[PDB]
Amino acid sequence: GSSGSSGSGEKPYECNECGKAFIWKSLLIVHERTHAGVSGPSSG
Ligand SMILES: [Zn+2]
Repeated sequence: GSSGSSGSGEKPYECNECGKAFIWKSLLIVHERTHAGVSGPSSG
């Protein structure tokens, strides 16, 4: 059972890459980009 009862998600927009949230569309656009080869292979 998940007795959490918490977690935001009342935004009309929500990134698809990560799943972030933004009350405005633009905010989501200028964000989605962040998922464009911003960093290299930080694992292995
Ligand atoms: Zn994102």
